Amino acid sequence: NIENLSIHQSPTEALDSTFFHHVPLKDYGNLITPSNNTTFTTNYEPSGSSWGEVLDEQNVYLARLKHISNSNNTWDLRIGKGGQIYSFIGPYGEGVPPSSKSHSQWNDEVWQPVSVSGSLNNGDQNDELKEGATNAGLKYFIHGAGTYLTEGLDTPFYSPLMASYYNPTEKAYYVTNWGAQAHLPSLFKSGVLYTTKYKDIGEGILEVTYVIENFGTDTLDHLNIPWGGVRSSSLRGKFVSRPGGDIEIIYGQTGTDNAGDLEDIDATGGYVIYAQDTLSASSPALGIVFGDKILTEEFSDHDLTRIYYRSAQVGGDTNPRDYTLFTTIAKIDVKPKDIFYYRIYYINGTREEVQEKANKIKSEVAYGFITPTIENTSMVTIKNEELDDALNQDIQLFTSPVKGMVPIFLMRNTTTGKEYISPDLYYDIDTFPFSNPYEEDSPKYETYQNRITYRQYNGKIEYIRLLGYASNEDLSNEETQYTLLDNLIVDNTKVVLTTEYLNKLWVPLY
Amino acid sequence: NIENLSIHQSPTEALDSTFFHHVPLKDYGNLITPSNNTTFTTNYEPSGSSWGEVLDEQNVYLARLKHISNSNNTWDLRIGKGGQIYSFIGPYGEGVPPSSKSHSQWNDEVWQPVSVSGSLNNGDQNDELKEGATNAGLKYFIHGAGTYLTEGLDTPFYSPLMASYYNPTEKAYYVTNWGAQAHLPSLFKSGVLYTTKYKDIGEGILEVTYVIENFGTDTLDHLNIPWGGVRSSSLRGKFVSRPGGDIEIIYGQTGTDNAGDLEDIDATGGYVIYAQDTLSASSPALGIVFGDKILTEEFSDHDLTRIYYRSAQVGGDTNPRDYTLFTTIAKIDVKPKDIFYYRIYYINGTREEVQEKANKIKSEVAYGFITPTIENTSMVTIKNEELDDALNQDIQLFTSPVKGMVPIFLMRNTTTGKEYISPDLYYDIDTFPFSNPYEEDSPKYETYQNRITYRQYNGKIEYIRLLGYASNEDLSNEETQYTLLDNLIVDNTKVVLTTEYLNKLWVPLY
Repeated sequence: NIENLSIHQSPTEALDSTFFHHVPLKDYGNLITPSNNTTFTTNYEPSGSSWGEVLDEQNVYLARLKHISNSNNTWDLRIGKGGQIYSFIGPYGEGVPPSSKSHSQWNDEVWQPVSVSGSLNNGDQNDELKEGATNAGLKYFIHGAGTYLTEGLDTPFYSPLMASYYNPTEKAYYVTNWGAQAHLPSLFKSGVLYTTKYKDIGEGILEVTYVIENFGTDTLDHLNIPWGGVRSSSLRGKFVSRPGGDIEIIYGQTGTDNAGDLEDIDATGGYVIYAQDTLSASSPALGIVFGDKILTEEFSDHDLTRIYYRSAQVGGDTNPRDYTLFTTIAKIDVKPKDIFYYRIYYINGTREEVQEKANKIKSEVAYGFITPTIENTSMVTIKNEELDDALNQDIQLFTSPVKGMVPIFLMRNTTTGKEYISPDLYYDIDTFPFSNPYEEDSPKYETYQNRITYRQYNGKIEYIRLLGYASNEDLSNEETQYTLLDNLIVDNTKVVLTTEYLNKLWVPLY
Repeated sequence: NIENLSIHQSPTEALDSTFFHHVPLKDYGNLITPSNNTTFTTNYEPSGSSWGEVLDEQNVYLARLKHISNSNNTWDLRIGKGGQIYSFIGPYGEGVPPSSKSHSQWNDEVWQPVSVSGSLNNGDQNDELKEGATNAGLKYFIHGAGTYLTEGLDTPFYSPLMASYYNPTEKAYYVTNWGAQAHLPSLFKSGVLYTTKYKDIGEGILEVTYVIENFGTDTLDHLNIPWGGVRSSSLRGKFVSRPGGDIEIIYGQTGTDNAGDLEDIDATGGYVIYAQDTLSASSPALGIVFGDKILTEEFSDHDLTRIYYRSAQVGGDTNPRDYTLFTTIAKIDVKPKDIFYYRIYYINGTREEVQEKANKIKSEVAYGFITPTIENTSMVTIKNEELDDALNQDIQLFTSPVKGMVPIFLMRNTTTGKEYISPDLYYDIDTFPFSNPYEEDSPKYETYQNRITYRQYNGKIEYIRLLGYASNEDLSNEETQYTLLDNLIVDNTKVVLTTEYLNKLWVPLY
């Protein structure tokens, strides 16, 4: 019952079943009629949609999940290498924007979790800076999808897929990706794993559970869960729900002195609908359901202050960006070792169909914190032989993020061919002095003295997979002895514990 | 206001009135304290007690606190250079053992806090080591009082006094000392400040708060709070309290297959009593009150597993050691940046007076963790002129250990006379490679490879005082901007930031 995990089981094989035991599972009883026809594949099956001119779908495609139904409620979902929704075809056609900017390649206007550390983010524009300087790297946005471009980077660093699993009985695809600081070269590490569950629950409804796992040392306090939006030319009409289940046209459009619509979710009916136009209840539509409850009492230990939505067509009707942004935002603390989740729904149908399904399902949204127990967590064995006998035994790792345990990753130096395992995602990663963009007289000047940037995106190191978690404490009991992983290492070039991880990690003793 | 702190204000002056704001001030619901019955002095006033034959009380004396009362409740407390109680005279005469062993000079059988890192401590004797090897330095015990001797060291390194303060309205003497690894030459740094408050609360009761401030990188998980005990020839009768308030003679004596009495504190009534004999309720006595509550649920985040006492006469009635050990032991984690305290009481009177007073006061014992806030913390100015203009401005430091802030120490090279300030207590300290005492095939061999010992006791450097704390983060607001201390240094021989402290310490910018 401790299965072997081969280190070269690629996450793309979608076999990592035990790595998702901690994702909440929703039982609908007889509320929803399940799907009788769902396909899933990782074979390359491109959308045929129109994209920004430099883009090639082979660079982003990961998987395709399709709900095969009637003409109104069929939907066709394509997941990218960052675990993001980069293409989503419904009765209105392609609903994901084209990614018209050459430097933003399916990493911004795509459906994805995003998280911000407000204490560290700096959104200063370039006219706050000294002459000739730029604001590169100052912002702290960890994108689920991946990075913007930078010099020498021709396509994005998509958030590396670290594990994945397709459950054919459940009709659910699970992905875990290491989220990427989007603004390159970043001043900051990412200590966020994004786990997302995509499930065909029937009736044209897609159930998506966004999990944000903070294994780093920063506090995230601004969550886009999700960030995304729609292709404006496919879905030009914008509607918000109201308490009681009616819908109202909304008009928010970004421009001078206008950031669009913004309201707390308890001012809504739990959802928005984008439709081909605003003229007909039969117009093809996409609904996004985020619920209508802000449970400030229950989450007061995490300072949940509000949950709100934004909606805005970006610019005018001919903007080549062809993007209407939408986001659900949670203002809540996700501290180191916290794991937050939020379950939302995407619905495909006519506007009338979507409104009825959204009124029915919005009560089923939930969010909260996940704390897996050891007793409910599987283990896997990593074979010493596959690590070139770098240990004096095989080792066992947990496959759920029990509070405080430390993820262990398989990485490869692409120039030397050396493969190794480490908790340290930044071991041997290129860093460089940061060019302080501020004048000496700026209040912000001292913040950016003696800083470095991290170049983990530059291809020298490839991130292969998550192998499991090592306990941060001695779990010795009457059944099993534990010892420090340090005591087992024969070849510290293959099992790499850098200074901050010395004498901290425990595994069963053979 | 931000007062000046002269770098020539010796801690021995007992004037450091703002360095103790973080010590819990106990407010009593029923106890009434007198205000005309306490003396304090740092004038050399020796005890006249009999000590080990090589000892000179001038080498240990720091200060004297005396409670003026009747013949039963008068007590006379002498604090040593390490902040320890080295002499404690009551109705039974001298209560502290003589320190009969030449290598243990008021550093063991004295009342003191002691802390152990179980992760690092190794108590192996020479029998476990290779032929010619020694176990010197393998143990990890940070004594409040000071070090044992070693070849080349004629009197101890007493834990350097960093700050002290007598408040004549409160009748309380506060010391802060830098605890010493007692087993020399040590493999380990000390990252512990011990702050102890000695407060006369009247009628023979002395209130003592032991504060353990972990500013290092180890985890302490075995705390003697206190370690100490009594002079057996003065206090030969040993009693433990029981739930309900009665007392019982105990018999624990060290010897073959016997380490004395050991019980969880909730098996007691909250105290022990040592008395001149066991024959009469009028016998002169010393009570030590440690409480009877083990709050495992409340402290579950700190892994409080047990609190227990030990008591043992060391050897037979004619042992020249003339020592009955006593200690309260807390098994709890004090992690890096934690500050733990435990308040206990010493009571001087007849046995029956001590029992009555202890039954009443045992409910006032408490322990916990301290997290000082900026709002409750004072600041001081260190004058650039006093540092030979080594900076380009005067600097301000905090006088409480707000979590994460870095203490700054004044130190002196005894060869050159040069004084300097640094957070690095081991700057310029002589180190020597550690001879691995284990055979190559021992499971402990790798642990002791590539190790050094620290000779901070060798007289090269003298530790003068704690000047305050620098913030570990930028505290800039609308009024005062903060800068890196690095930016202010003109003479890096007088203000010393070594590699691990570069670009980390923030102070107000002038």
